[PDB]
Amino acid sequence: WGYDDKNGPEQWSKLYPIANGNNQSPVDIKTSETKHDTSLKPISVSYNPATAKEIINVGHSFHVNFEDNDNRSVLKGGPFSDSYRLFQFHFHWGSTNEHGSEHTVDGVKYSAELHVAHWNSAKYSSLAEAASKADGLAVIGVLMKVGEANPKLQKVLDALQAIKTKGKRAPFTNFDPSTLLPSSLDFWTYPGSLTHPPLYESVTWIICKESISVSSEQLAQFRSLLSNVEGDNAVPMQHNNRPTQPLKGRTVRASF
Amino acid sequence: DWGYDDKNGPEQWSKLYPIANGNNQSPVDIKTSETKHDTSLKPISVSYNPATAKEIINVGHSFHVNFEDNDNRSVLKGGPFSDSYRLFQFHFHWGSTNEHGSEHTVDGVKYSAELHVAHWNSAKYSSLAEAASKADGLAVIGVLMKVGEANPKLQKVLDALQAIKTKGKRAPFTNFDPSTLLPSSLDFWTYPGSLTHPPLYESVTWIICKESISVSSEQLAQFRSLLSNVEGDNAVPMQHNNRPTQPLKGRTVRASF
Ligand SMILES: [O][B]1([O])O[C][C]C2=[C][C]=[C][C]=C21
Ligand SMILES: [O][B]1([O])O[C][C]C2=[C][C]=[C][C]=C21
Ligand code: NA
Ligand SMILES: [Zn+2]
Ligand SMILES: [Zn+2]
Repeated sequence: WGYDDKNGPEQWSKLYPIANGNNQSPVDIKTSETKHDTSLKPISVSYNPATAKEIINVGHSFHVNFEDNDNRSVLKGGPFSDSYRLFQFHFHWGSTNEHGSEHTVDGVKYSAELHVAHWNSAKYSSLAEAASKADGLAVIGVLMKVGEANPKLQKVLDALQAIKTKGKRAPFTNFDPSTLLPSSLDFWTYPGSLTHPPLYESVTWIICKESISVSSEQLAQFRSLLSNVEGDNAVPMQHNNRPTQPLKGRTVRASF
Repeated sequence: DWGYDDKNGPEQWSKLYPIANGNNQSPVDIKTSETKHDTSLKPISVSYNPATAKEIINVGHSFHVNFEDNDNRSVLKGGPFSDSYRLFQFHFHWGSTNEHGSEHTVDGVKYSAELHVAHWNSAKYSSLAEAASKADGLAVIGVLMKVGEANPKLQKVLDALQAIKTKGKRAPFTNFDPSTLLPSSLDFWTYPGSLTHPPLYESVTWIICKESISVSSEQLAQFRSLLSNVEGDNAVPMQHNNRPTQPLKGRTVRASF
């Protein structure tokens, strides 16, 4: 699977029939159809920068992984009773500034999207166990709007020259990704899925109402990553965003 | 104005620069069966002062490394020249794939990239501006670059590119001797030709090295990740900047070897 014409989102259903499921992500958030929910607590993130481990080129994207052996780095509050343990963050982007986000708001496409992903360590003992469970994953999505350079992205962008080609990985330490989140954590939540294979319907989404910035040139740094292995013909990672999927009667709730 | 796109690319240059259809246009294919050995060709000697290195700049279609050219600290002599020529710049050309990015070809074989090391005649002229339109004004060493092992001599140049990502950005670039980029052997071909992009002046004595240098697939990708756009506009990678070979129109390619 990938994002090419032949292996791309429109074709994922042949290998992963859940792609046509009732809880697929991302979605278009229509603000006229959201339900304000008075029981939603504020989101609480508490991340320890010592849990930052490694950055990896996974061919379609890059991942920044965290040590997830204990509760040093946790998400709480919002719609959750359980504590969720941070394991990774990554981005999605598009071939031009016009699109690149996965979630849209009232049909508006942003230039990129940050996913901060967590697993339910109250109910499950590993990511592997949690990743297929309806209540297994909690993911913060942050819409990235093209504009001013975002200096919080700096350590991340500076690391990419060490993982230019598929499979390269390097230590990535002493970093607290709550520094990438917007000032307001007002949010939408809905029950959904991973946005690429295996597309498990295991994600409670937390979509920030406030965007964060990214420059045209910062997005070019993402797009200059290579999907090919070292020594092969360079194939830039031009995009990795999935189109929005049908709500199929799910309700998007607002904290605000 | 002019570029390497279908709209404004080399096949369209003759509209704005009629000399593009001239008798001394570059690059050319070197057919080794038709080269003539000329006993009058001395060895090339380059003596470059690494304190003449000045600035690296994104020029929209390419990037240039510029040298102070106020005196003759950094000079090319020998080969077909009586005069010393003063170093002013080096730059590269590359292609959209590893299969064809050089400008000059040898027996029809296209290399992955090409280095140009450019010099102006400071014996006869007082400035680059004066020298540039003159038949005897410029001397340019071309080196063919063959995709394979990473070339560590390219390191300081490729490390500098993050400071000049968009059109018009520039940064200091100091203490560099570009003779470190040349092959070990300086056996060469020479022919009278032109600048390979506008304004296409027929002012260049070409020195094409017989020996190639290395470059990796990832090093070429670093060139292609430079942006042709100005800061703040949608990123447009510099995918290629190599002109096709032009007719010899009776010129002779002479061999030093
Ligand atoms: O974009 B993704 O497929 O859905 C969001 C959650 C997640 C977590 C880790 C890797 C990938 C994904
Ligand atoms: O590729 B070019 O147009 O012909 C080579 C010589 C030269 C020198 C400086 C800038 C450009 C060029
Ligand atoms: Na000789
Ligand atoms: Zn994601
Ligand atoms: Zn050139």
